[PDB]
Amino acid sequence: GSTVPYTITVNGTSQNILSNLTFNKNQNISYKDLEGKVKSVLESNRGITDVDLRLSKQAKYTVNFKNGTKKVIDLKSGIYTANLINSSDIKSININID
Repeated sequence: GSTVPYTITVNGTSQNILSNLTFNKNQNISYKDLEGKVKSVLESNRGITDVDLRLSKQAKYTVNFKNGTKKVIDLKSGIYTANLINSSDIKSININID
């Protein structure tokens, strides 16, 4: 549907990941949904597993919206905001591990 650019930065690596996540256009998704997509590329691109996220000092991602607002999420947390956000409002995502 739509392509959302993202980066993955890890304190244990000089070279950062720069790629695109695919979403269905104009679809409402939860932060739990977004977590699944973020965790998948973390494991595929950097070999960072759920175990590694738990063992990290800090694991988070920032969703930047087209209107200039943003939301920072702690990847270790199991508490999510009913947050239903629309896929088409996402501008970019920055993922950061320790």
